[PDB]
Amino acid sequence: SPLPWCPHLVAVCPIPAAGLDVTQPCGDCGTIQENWVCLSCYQVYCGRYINGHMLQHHGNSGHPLVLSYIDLSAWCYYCQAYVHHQALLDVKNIAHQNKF
Ligand SMILES: Cn1c(=O)c(CCC(=O)O)nc2ccccc21
Ligand SMILES: [Zn+2]
Ligand SMILES: [Zn+2]
Ligand SMILES: [Zn+2]
Repeated sequence: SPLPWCPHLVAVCPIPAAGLDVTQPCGDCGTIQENWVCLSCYQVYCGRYINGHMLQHHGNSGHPLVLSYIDLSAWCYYCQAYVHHQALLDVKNIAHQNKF
């Protein structure tokens, strides 16, 4: 199971009214693969197995929690774990509707 809570959920920000585009490419390298969206600032960057731009974004912003456009899991870089909570249901659901 993911963690049912983490102390960084307070940094999850409201979903843009434009919604989410789960096919949006990495904002740095343009890859279509393994992208995540930041749940603070809603920038999209690639995963560790591509070019690691979301990890870079975490390092230079401190933003904690990111949502996968592959499986709609949410990862906290500080807690080094997946997290699921009601504060994440709306954003997951918007991504699920856009994806599927
Ligand atoms: C298991 N795991 C993850 O799922 C993620 C997702 C986010 C990313 O790819 O940037 N990052 C990790 C970063 C270090 C260690 C483990 C990690
Ligand atoms: Zn990238
Ligand atoms: Zn961010
Ligand atoms: Zn956390």
